[PDB]
Amino acid sequence: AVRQRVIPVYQVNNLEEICQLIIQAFEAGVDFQESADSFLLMLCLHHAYQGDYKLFLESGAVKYLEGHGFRFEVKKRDGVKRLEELLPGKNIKRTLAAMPEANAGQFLSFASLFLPKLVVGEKACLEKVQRQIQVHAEQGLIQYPTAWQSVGHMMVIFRLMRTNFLIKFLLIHQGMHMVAGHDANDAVISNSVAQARFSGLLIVKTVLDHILQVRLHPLARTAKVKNEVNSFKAALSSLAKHGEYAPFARLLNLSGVNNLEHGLFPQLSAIALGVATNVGEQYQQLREAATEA
Repeated sequence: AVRQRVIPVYQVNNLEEICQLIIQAFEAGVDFQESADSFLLMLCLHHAYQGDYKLFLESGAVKYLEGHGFRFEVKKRDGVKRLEELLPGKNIKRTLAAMPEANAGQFLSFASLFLPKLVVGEKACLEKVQRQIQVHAEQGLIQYPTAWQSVGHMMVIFRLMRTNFLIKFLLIHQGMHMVAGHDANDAVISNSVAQARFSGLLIVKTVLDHILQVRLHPLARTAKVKNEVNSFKAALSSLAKHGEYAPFARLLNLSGVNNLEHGLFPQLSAIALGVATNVGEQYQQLREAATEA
């Protein structure tokens, strides 16, 4: 973890125009490889920071990433009219060269719809997106282009979200840190991020909600389940290190999250099921209940 992930930050006077090209390319499923991060960042820069590079670079998003394995490199690029001109191989330039209804905010809010069920699989995730689109449409909150509501387009964005850390991180951060009087796209993003809390971490949510009482639920005090309580406590201690991102650890593939796999805790899960029918703070609460047992 000594070596950093380096992300070029392309500074253009063209940003809205370049974002339209970026959106067009992602829709066509262009495989940007190592450059995808840089182009997704530019969308976030335009939408969340009103194109203000200085404020983006001193933002809490960037401060966190710089402290956790990333380095950002500003490259000033005057006179760019085509994405090809920002590419730092062979076939991507051809694809972009062949390039002949929305905006960056819309692209990002649509992408955020994939967060709540991303880790559950394509079928479940796409069904969730379709239902959410109809909810937002009925509340009059947002409407997406005709082209984006095909199963085919959703499969493209699903794969983009599944594989790209930075866009998930920036959406999640945005969802927790909006500027006053936020717009419809930000409302959708913040809603998506709220829905995504503890996605892929069912055992954490349910243990903290149903087994925590503070003491452990009486069924979680037996010596038979003591191995599971100890294992959970250790795993939760490590999760708490991720601070406000802990509920999203499975979404963001953060360290130590494999230790919280559901299957690793059958006895606690069974207890939680019987009952039902920040993270740093709750770890301290769990520490307290455990010690008492």
